[PDB]
Amino acid sequence: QYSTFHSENRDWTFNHLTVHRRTGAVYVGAINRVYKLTGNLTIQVAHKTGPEEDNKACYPPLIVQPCSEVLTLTNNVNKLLIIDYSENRLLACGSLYQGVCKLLRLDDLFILVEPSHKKEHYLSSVNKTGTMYGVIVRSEGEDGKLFIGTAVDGKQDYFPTLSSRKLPRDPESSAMLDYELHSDFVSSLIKIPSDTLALVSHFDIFYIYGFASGGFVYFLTVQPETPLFYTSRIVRLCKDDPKFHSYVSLPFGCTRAGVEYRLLQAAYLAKPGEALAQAFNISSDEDVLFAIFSKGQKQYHHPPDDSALCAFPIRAINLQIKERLQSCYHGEGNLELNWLLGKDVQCTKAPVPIDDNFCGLDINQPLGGSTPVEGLTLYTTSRDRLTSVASYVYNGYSVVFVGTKSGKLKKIRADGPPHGGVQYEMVSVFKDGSPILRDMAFSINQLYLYVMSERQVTRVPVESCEQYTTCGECLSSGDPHCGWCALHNMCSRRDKCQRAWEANRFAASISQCMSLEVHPNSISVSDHSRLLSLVVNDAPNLSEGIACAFGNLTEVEGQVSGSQVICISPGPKDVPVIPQDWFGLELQLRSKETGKIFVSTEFKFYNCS
Ligand SMILES: *[C@@H]1O[C@H](CO)[C@@H](O)[C@H](O)[C@H]1NC(C)=O
Ligand SMILES: *[C@@H]1O[C@H](CO)[C@@H](O)[C@H](O)[C@H]1NC(C)=O
Ligand SMILES: *[C@@H]1O[C@H](CO)[C@@H](O)[C@H](O)[C@H]1NC(C)=O
Ligand SMILES: *[C@@H]1O[C@H](CO)[C@@H](O)[C@H](O)[C@H]1NC(C)=O
Repeated sequence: QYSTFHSENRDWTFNHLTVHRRTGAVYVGAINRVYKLTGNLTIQVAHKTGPEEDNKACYPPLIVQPCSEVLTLTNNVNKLLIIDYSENRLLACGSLYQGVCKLLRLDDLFILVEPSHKKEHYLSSVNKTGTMYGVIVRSEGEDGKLFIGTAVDGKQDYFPTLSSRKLPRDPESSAMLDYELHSDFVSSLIKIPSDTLALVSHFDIFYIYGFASGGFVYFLTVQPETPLFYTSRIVRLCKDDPKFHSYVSLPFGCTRAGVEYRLLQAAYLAKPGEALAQAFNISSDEDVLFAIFSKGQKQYHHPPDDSALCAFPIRAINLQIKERLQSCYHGEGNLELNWLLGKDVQCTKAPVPIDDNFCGLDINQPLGGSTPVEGLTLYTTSRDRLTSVASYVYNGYSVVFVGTKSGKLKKIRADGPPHGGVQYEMVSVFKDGSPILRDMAFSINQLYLYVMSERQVTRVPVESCEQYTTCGECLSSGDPHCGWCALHNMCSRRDKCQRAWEANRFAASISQCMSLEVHPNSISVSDHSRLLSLVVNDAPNLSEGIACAFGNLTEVEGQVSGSQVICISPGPKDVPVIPQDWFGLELQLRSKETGKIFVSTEFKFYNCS
């Protein structure tokens, strides 16, 4: 019974989702709509973005200059949704009018500005989802910039495939969304060459994901392989490089057991957790890129189910790039980036020191490479295709959530070789079997993960430990969230277990589970009302009081001293009725501190007659 929000319309489908880290406001980008919802997915405001009359042939767009073309009522696909944290704004870009963007207030989604007066304010007319990504970069003191990667719809001269645009703090800035750098010969953008479009029909580059880490930004792309096959790549730029000389692009993927997964589907940047940090030999607070790959390099449009979850430490990505740079600056081989260069170009040997933070020169760039960056494969399936990924760290454990094509959400505990991570739970989110989309986001305290299909957004609890009804089940579940709350007789998070910090109140390994011993273990029916001496192993304080329940029969107050409890057998009018020569029962202790029955052990009655 998860909180959920449905699309208002079978055709106004959901595209993107983001959650404000501080307010917990949920923003959903959808066709013709941007929604602001509460934590439990109740609408507080909905901004309408379409439909509107339009035509892709109107360039510049209708909103800028008159157009003679026949117009058609057109749906506005949300292509970009990013929170501009320092400025309390939401960036929302659609497919209408050659892809202008809006800046919206976070509180009421009211429009701040909609840049439309320059040609670079038109991001792209592509109206398919999952082909564009952006990353905002702004340090304290800096005005701000926005890196955008996008498919260009074969309009290579209208729209850069990747570029940097100004994103000033002042919404009214006369420079809003201009190119960071524009010169006759040098600008802060990459254009797809006509040559490449000529070589490959409907060639385009799809931007699956993007993130900032350290001094760089990273974009993850899929595109047709220039002489079908696709290549998934990591693209890196220095954060401060208006000339784009730092451009480096390397293929990536992963393998396991003769199977190659080289077709990128989804990705998410997070911390490693202790196991992965060890495996990668990095520090706990260093970044790791988690990714979903489909089998092979073919069939981009119709992937098989065979897919994998893979992890790439940012450190290894940077290292392999630095070494590529050093090899190239030593004069070895060529730049190897045919799609962008249009020919083989030799690496230039030059007396230039390359450090971790090398930001390029006008030689040896843009830089490519044929050797893939290999990730650590964590999990594979051949059954239900993996479609999404999010991850965080709980108590030093990496918990990776992976959505599927049939609306399942897998919960995977990560560790390195041998053969980790491990799926400890799978949950059905969408009963109609709809694919889970790429965008997932956590609530403010990582209590929930918000997950979306085309027609639904659902708030999914990160854990449901209480589904485990014994200490044994609880602590053998594999779920890093779950421990056994001793006195409340329940499986929960440490933080959900009152006085968990007190001795033996919270069990974190199957070993700490309480056991009960009775002395003696059995009595004769003719021996009613006898004093039994009980011992509770691994007990917390019981001095608050203990009652003794002999099954459904009686319940008496017990005598407490440390972890020992004295209780009196039931009287003659309560001694059970033997079938057999013996009648079994369950002697249970009740905590007066909590009111809950929390342990029991078998107790026997007999009749030697
Ligand atoms: C969700 O939040 C709203 C606040 O507007 C509240 O009225 C509603 O009861 C909540 N829904 C739940 C948790 O059932
Ligand atoms: C999206 O744009 C394409 C242009 O190639 C068009 O053919 C298609 O009908 C559009 N789909 C909509 C209206 O969402
Ligand atoms: C792991 O890192 C440490 C320093 O951080 C280094 O000494 C060691 O060589 C590395 N482990 C390997 C590669 O065996
Ligand atoms: C014991 O009592 C329980 C409910 O307290 C009842 O369901 C059960 O039938 C009883 N067992 C007997 C009478 O043996």
